[PDB]
Formats: sequence, C-alpha cells, structure tokens
Amino acid sequence: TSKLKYVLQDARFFLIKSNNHENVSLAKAKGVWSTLPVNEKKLNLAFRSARSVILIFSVRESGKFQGFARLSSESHHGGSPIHWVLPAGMSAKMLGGVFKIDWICRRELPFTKSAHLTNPWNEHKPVKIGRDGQEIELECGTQLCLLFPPDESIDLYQVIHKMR
DNA sequence: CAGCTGAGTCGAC
DNA sequence: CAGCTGAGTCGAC
DNA sequence: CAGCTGAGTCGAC
Repeated sequence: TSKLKYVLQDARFFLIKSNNHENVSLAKAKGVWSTLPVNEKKLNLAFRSARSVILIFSVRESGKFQGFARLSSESHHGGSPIHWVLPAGMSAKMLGGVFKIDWICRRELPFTKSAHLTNPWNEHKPVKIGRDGQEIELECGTQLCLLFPPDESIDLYQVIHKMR
C-alpha cells in the first residue's frame, strides 16, 4: 500500500453521508460530488490548506462505507448540471457546487469491520458515528482507508501525478 | 441555498 | 439587518 | 421469473 499510503500522507479526512445510494453511484461514475453550502465551504478551505483532502462515503442507514476519494478541485458553480436524486427538502441549487474527485477505492467496508477504530476528534466514538462532513483524525482516517479491500479497477498514476 | 429566528438598557469607569 | 444550518448511528420501546 | 409480503418512532449521544 506504499502508493496508497503516499496518497494518504498528511491528509485530512471527512465523512460524507448520502441519503440515497443513487448519488454515490453517480459520483463513482462521473467523478464528482456535491454537498450543502456549509460543508462546501468547509471542504473548499480544507482543499486549499491540506496536502490531500480524503472523502469517506457512507450511505445513510446502509451500515457500510462505500469507498473513498480525493478532492482534486474546489467546488465549481454553473457547469453542466449533475442530475442528483434530490433528498427531501433540498433543491438543485442547494447542491450547486460541484467538486471534482478522484476515486481511490470504490469497494465497500461494513461498519462491523471498522468497530475497533475510534475517532479521537469525535470524543473517541467509533468512526461509523457522525454526520455529513465529520472530520476524522489523521491516523484514525489512515487506518480506516487501509481497511478497505483492494480495488484492482483503480490506477493511482493520475492522482499521484497531479500531486507532484 | 433557503427557510428560519431575533433585533436589551443603564451606570461605573 | 446579521446569524444559523441541514445528506448521523444506535438502543429503548 | 413471477407471485408474494411489508413499507416503525423517539431520544441519548
């Protein structure tokens, strides 16, 4: 995992929570993500200050993580629309900011396999606990990403090249 | 974003 | 007007 | 396939 550990060096980690499976599947297919404006501003500021910003995805009530990815841009408004399945009470403009993301792993990891990992930045609660945008301490987030099964469909050349 | 809440005075120093 | 924020899991019942 | 069943809330954290 030396290439994987390289991508994770000095990274900041954020839990991303989706209300539906459809938007995570579209995120994996198109390499983009959108979030509410508060978390959008948080991720934009993290992108500018951190070597890498890693998003760890978990569909609400699914009992698993669905993979993780690296932010490759700040959010962009006004591009070609992403046709998200809009959660209840949310409009398309609320998710108007579109981040480009490079997926590092698109495989699943059940919460049962992460039960030994606690986040010291969230009162040492298990890493499965949190709302959208919950930040995860460096070492806890690194170990979590290393728990995912290997994704043979991922080529880390491009993400590593744009980090040089 | 978009719907929501709340918007002190008075006196010592 | 400025300030705030929702796309948490889990046990009890 | 194709006929069938079932579609928790609330509060601590």
